[PDB]
Amino acid sequence: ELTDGFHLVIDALKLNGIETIYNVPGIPITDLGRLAQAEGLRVISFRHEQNAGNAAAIAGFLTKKPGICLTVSAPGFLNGLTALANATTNCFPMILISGSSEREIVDLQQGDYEEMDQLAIAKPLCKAAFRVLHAADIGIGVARAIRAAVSGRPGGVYLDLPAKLFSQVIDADLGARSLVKVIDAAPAQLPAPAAIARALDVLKSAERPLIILGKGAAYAQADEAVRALVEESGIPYVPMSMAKGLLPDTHPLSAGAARSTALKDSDVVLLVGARLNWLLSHGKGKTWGEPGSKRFIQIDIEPREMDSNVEIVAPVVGDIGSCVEALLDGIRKDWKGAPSNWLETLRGKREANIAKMAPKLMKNSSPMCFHSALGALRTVIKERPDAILVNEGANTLDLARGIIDMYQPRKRLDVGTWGVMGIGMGFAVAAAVETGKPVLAVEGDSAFGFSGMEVETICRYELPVCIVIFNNNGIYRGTDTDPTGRDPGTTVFVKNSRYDKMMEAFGGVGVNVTTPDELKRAVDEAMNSGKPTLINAEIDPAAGSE
Amino acid sequence: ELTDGFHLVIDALKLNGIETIYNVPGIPITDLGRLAQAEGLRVISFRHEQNAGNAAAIAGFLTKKPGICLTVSAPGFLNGLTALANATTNCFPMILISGSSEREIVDLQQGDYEEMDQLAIAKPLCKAAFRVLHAADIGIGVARAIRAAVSGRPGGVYLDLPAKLFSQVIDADLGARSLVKVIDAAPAQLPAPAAIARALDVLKSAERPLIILGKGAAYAQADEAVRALVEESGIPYVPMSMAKGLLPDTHPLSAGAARSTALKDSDVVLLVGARLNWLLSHGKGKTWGEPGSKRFIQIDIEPREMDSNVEIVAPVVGDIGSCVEALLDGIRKDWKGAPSNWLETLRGKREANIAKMAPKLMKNSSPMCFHSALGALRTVIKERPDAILVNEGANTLDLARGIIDMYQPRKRLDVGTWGVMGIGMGFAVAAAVETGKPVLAVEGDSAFGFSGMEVETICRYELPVCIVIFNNNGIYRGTDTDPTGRDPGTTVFVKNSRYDKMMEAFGGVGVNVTTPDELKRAVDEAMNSGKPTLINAEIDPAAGSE
Amino acid sequence: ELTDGFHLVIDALKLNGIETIYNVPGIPITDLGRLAQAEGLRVISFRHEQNAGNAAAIAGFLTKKPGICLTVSAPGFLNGLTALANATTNCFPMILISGSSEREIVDLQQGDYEEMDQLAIAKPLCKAAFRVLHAADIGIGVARAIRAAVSGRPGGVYLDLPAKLFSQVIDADLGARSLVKVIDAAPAQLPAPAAIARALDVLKSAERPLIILGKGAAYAQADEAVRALVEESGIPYVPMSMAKGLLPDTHPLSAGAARSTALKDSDVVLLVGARLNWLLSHGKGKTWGEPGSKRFIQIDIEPREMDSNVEIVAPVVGDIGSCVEALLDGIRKDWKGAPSNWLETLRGKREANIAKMAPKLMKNSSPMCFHSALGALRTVIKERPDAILVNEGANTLDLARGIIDMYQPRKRLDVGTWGVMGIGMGFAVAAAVETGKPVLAVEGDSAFGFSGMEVETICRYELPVCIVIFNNNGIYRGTDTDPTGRDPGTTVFVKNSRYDKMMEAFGGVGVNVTTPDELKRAVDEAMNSGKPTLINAEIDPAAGSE
Ligand SMILES: Nc1ncnc2c1ncn2[C@@H]1O[C@H](COP(=O)(O)OP(=O)(O)O)[C@@H](O)[C@H]1O
Ligand SMILES: Nc1ncnc2c1ncn2[C@@H]1O[C@H](COP(=O)(O)OP(=O)(O)O)[C@@H](O)[C@H]1O
Ligand SMILES: Nc1ncnc2c1ncn2[C@@H]1O[C@H](COP(=O)(O)OP(=O)(O)O)[C@@H](O)[C@H]1O
Ligand SMILES: Cc1ncc(C[n+]2csc(CCOP(=O)(O)OP(=O)(O)O)c2C)c(N)n1
Ligand SMILES: Cc1ncc(C[n+]2csc(CCOP(=O)(O)OP(=O)(O)O)c2C)c(N)n1
Ligand SMILES: Cc1ncc(C[n+]2csc(CCOP(=O)(O)OP(=O)(O)O)c2C)c(N)n1
Ligand SMILES: [Mg+2]
Ligand SMILES: [Mg+2]
Ligand SMILES: [Mg+2]
Repeated sequence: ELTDGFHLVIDALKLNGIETIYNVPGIPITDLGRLAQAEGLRVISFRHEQNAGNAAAIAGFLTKKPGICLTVSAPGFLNGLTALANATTNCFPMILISGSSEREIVDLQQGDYEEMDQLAIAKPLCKAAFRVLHAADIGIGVARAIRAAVSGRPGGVYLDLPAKLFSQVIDADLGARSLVKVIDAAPAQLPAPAAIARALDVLKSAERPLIILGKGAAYAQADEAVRALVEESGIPYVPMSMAKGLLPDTHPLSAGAARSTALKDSDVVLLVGARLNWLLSHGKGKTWGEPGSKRFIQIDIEPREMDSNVEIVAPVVGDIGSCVEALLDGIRKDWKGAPSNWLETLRGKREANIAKMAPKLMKNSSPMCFHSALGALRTVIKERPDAILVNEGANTLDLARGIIDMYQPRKRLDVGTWGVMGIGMGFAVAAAVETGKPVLAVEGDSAFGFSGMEVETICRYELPVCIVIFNNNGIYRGTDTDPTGRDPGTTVFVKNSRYDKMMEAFGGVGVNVTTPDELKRAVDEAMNSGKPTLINAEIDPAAGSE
Repeated sequence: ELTDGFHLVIDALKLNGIETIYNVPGIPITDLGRLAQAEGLRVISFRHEQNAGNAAAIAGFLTKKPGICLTVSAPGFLNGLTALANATTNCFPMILISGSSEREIVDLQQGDYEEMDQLAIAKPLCKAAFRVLHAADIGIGVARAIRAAVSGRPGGVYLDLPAKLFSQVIDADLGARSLVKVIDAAPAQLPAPAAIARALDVLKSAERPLIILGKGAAYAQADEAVRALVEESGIPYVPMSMAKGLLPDTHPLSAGAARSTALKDSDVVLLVGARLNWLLSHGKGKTWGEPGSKRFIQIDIEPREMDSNVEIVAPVVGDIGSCVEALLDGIRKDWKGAPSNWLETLRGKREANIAKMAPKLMKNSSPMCFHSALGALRTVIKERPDAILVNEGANTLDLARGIIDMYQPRKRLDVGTWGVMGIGMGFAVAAAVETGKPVLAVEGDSAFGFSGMEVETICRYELPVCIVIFNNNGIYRGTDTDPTGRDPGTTVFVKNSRYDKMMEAFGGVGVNVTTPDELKRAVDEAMNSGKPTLINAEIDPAAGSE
Repeated sequence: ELTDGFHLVIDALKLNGIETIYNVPGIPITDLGRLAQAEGLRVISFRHEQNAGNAAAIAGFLTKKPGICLTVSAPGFLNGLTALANATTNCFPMILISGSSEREIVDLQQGDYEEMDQLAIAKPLCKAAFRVLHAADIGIGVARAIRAAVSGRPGGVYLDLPAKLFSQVIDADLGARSLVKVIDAAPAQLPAPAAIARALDVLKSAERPLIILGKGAAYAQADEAVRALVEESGIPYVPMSMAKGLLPDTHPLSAGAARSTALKDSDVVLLVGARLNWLLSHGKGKTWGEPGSKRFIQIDIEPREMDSNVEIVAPVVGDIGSCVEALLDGIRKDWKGAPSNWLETLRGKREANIAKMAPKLMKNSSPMCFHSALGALRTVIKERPDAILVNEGANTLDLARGIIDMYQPRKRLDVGTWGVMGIGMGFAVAAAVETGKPVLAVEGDSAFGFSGMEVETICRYELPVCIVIFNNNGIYRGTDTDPTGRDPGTTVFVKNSRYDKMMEAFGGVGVNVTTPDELKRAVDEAMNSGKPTLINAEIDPAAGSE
């Protein structure tokens, strides 16, 4: 009996638990995707590889298994590579699998069809990259790519399959023996007791301790241990954007609504899978109070992240589950409690800030402003705490992050570390496919334009996605003009563009709403029915910042 | 009070325990090296940066602290980068620090003095690379370089210091607060009990178990735990080249002299800091018996090393110290012992091969052969078990590895994973500088030519190095000729070259020997006196392999 | 009849005029070098690939045909790559040919012998790179490499030959038809008449015109046209270092001895194969007088060199031969003459500077200084105007460049654009091999250490090289000390090292000299006899600058 490279690739993926392939067909991988579908894998075909890649990336975040993006050679590979780079930047496990052309023609730069040394091009832009020349090495190649994607700091891996590989024929028994079911692809890594003891001694010296939960903490799926660490220590916490919901955002220990005071006045800060990068002002400047006022404890699987920005006095290296559980054990044995004055200081700021926002969510101005629209969507998420929220834009992003409380972990998927516009539709597809939950995508109209053709994809697979476009006719605002009076302003779109009518062009439901009540009712009907829906919400073009 | 970039660099290195800088002076780092020496660091200046880089590399292997190599820009940086890449390949911790030119001129490719984007050029060839533009970030830049060099799988890191950096002046108190004394640069990483349990179950099922000790196990400096694992399990072991001496090479559990049988007939193999790369035939082929006859347990800090070549049924990820002690604990609690007939099989094969070799060591040919010369040096090392052996060549390498038993760990420094000719004199310098031990460098005459100029360096610092050149007039052999009769053959050197005269050029002792007894007496005199010595040993040009 | 990869490689090289291979043997190219020698090519084997690479680089400068450097994989390839990058920086045609390992193992990063994707690693560091997978494409691969090396701006090209290539067998007639004898490898490129007209108009407007001859003009081998352009226009000229001797350095139109005045006070400058890089202060600052005082005409084959640093009002793009001849034809038809007052100004400045230098050449100090030693060697070169001068160091370089007049083109080979220490012995080998001329290598003692082992290569091939080491015991000077009193100073060597004894080690002539008369006598004897000779010249350790 004989097998070929086509079947070995699919067999290796199936053996290792891959159930979905995100892709765009074409030479030389169309028949690979057809075979994947015939062998029971779900194959999702997109309108652009970048969106297939974004889907695979967030599938990795949601599941701790590498999402698979399959593309053609050079131009399609480059489209996927952009998403793979973003996956690496965000620590999402993902494998970009791409066909490539004739090795000897490419090696001589003779102008092959879609010629590119895709292995060499990918390496500066992703965590690891491999190329498989022989059918008998497909099993090990897939194993190397899975291990690179999910171990250590997870990230994007490139796997290059030359067209010639797929049609190679080898003995079927030799083939099956060549496959590898990876054992312990993402091993636990436990910290040394001395590192835990040092972290505990710093934490116990704190007068104003603070926990910061990053999306690495959400990714780790150690929800019970993270919640117990916060609740049994009594230490207030601030969630980063995609750690919202790991503990309910309304939790009594959250200082999220008092973030400025917590960051400025704390003295010991425990970072749980959160980098001191631009989102935390690099641990420097007035955001963190006076220089010398902060000691940092940091839990991270990547030892090289310690001392990346400022001195880390108590580095704790290992997987978050192991590290949090070791810390929690120590707190259970010896911990005085968190200082009461500090908690009361933060509770007062939290209540004052919430009270200041509260009237803004109720103001019923016409045109609808960002606050009143998002006040309605806040209620949707409270009523549907298992729904997934996709969110991108500028005002649409920053205001939604502050106003919409999340209640369950890994339900908020947004622009991430690189602040990428364009993840929305790819993320919505993967969220619906991987979780089976309803998806609410809250999109700026500029952000939506980077991936908006994928609404046809959403319709084609009848995915339960409700898209809300905050249509303010522009980037940030819709009011800029050309001072020469000849063209539109550089930051505007066609006024009152009807994105809902675009959705209807592919058979989805389109709604045009102009009030918070209309928005609420339309979202409710979409999420109750599961029908692909796009709601075009008129937002005041002068509202928001900038 | 004010400080400057010059002083901040030296302060940051001193703060983190750097005591030695290997370098070659020149613009823009001559004054940096002078200040290091003025501030009490030992500064070793070489004749070529590649040798200064090799010294730093093996200094990292010997100490588990990054060896520091300091170079000028573009051409000197490239010389050091070749050694940094070799350090990375061998998992040796090392920091290449280079000056670079004017950022704005290099960025526009205008033809600066020694113009090169050294940061961009280094990244494909080493583990990590950083460039420091502002004096206040020197402390963090040094901290990042240190952590990347020694954590995880150790390797070579590039630290780029533009010439303008050194002259920047900042407040001395701000300068001091910006320095970082790295906490736990190389953290312990402990494996999960489930992974150890899996490995123990495989090991207990073995009828013919084998331990392979790689140079990762030697580097880890967990000597007592590694020896206890071998001795208390009773499992025979094979040491890779630079793991020789971790346990005495004459240890009764060593199957090193029955290596071929041990690899072929074992059923369970425990790899301890050793890769299934070309040195172990990729775990494939006749070296390892019949396909499917082997189950591998592998201990390694790098999770991505698992399944690199063949399926690893029991991966154990962590630092070697933590993992071998966890295994040892499990063996102590439940171990039936290694099967006796397996040890008997290997012991018989070991004694038979040692006997086959014994007559070759005493046969006193004329001219001297490799075996009889190396028989004298075997005795030297047996009599001086704390001396360091540097070794490179072809016959001179492979025959010395088999004939010269090592008795203490980390005393054998050789060509390593890339089989590099050229590490000899650099390794000898760092060995002598770092340890204070006598050094015996056993060098092929071709191998020696790659770094031979550094005998002046050895003389200049009065280092206790005894160099033995196995002078067979060529690469592998001295007999090849030009079939056209016009030139020397491509693989020979000047016949009867007297490298001892080259040593005397720099005030060292130079000796010419023709017999094993003359060799033994000359080596004894050199190593007793500690004077820099080069012994030119006349070896039969027709002796050896090839 | 059948042929193989080994033979096709040698056949392709022979077909295109390759007569010499510089190399270091080893797997997988030892048998390739043997076959080359058996088929009549001269094969020069070095002690380190970087020196073989330097030889190939200057062979390209000397001959306008790519020098061939042949190396093993990863570590030897990296050594050669450093010289290939330097060739690219200096615009020297060169091909680095390296063996590489098993493509499928390297592509999976499984740890092949000397594993490296050398194609991908080479590309950021040279002009072009190709890899040849199939024997039938060897002919085209060699054609591609030759064309890339010598066309456009010449430079270094990497040609990768996997080990499996050499033993492929194909039909001998197919093999013969697959070979390519390159037609017009370095085509002439003629400038548009309108660019020449523009340049002539600027030149005719000049009150103080100046020609600058760079080593591109020397490389071009348009000697008669360049000399005619200078002599028939009557415009004074300044030669860059390796354009010295294109016209005799004593030529009445040379302003080389009045360089500062020529650059500062000229108004129109004609660059002929010379970049406004660091060697010409980027066309900025006080070197060039007041801002706005200069108009540049530039002749270069590389259109992208125009406006690299400052605005070029008359760019002329093409090969120097064609462009100089087109300028010359314009001058012959209509030219008023260079203003004779400007020539008078430069003549007076030249005569004053030479008179200020004359006493220092005759000052018979003890110990010998740089000036009195170089005064002797100035006379040597005057008496031997066909000899080749290799020169490197700091004081030994800068003072020799000023003091030693060259009389014939392409006789001065030095550190070049990157200021590399280490080109000396490789350049000397290639000069002697390619030209058959006597070679005088004037070497700093620090500079010599970077390639000094190759004196054995010089002896092995009995090359007419006379090496003079300016032994001042250190870098720039020999007087620096360790302020802690523990070690030698960072910039010194063993005091009164006898490098001449190192030459005796390999059967060459060693001489120690202390006065200019002893030096002159020793050089005369060495260059008269053609015997490989190294003269150790004692230089005052406090003389010179820096
Ligand atoms: N399973 C894990 N265990 C430990 N650390 C992890 C794990 N997964 C990701 N990380 C770390 O979590 C961090 C996430 O940082 P960031 O992406 O900056 O989160 P946010 O943007 O929420 O701050 C990264 O440093 C990554 O190494
Ligand atoms: N402290 C350590 N703990 C665990 N593994 C280590 C440690 N230091 C190095 N290693 C691993 O040891 C291995 C060395 O393998 P190799 O260099 O191939 O040794 P040899 O050449 O002797 O087989 C590498 O896989 C490296 O990741
Ligand atoms: N045959 C040629 N015809 C025209 N320009 C050439 C030719 N060969 C080299 N060049 C140019 O000559 C210049 C040499 O510049 P440089 O190397 O800076 O010379 P120097 O260092 O003497 O100034 C380069 O710009 C290169 O493109
Ligand atoms: C790929 C990419 N391109 C451009 C940007 C810059 N950018 C930041 S926010 C934004 C759009 C903001 O407008 P919108 O989504 O309509 O949100 P609004 O503020 O109007 O609610 C853009 C284009 C980006 N982050 N990513
Ligand atoms: C940098 C580098 N260049 C070339 C080689 C190829 N090579 C392998 S062994 C060797 C020298 C073997 O000759 P020698 O050192 O004299 O040992 P012998 O067998 O003669 O005792 C060389 C050049 C290499 N491994 N590394
Ligand atoms: C590869 C490389 N490394 C380092 C340097 C820095 N450098 C510039 S000149 C010089 C040596 C100067 O000393 P020497 O050759 O003895 O000449 P001297 O002034 O003493 O005559 C060095 C090492 C360089 N140019 N290239
Ligand atoms: Mg908008
Ligand atoms: Mg030899
Ligand atoms: Mg000197």
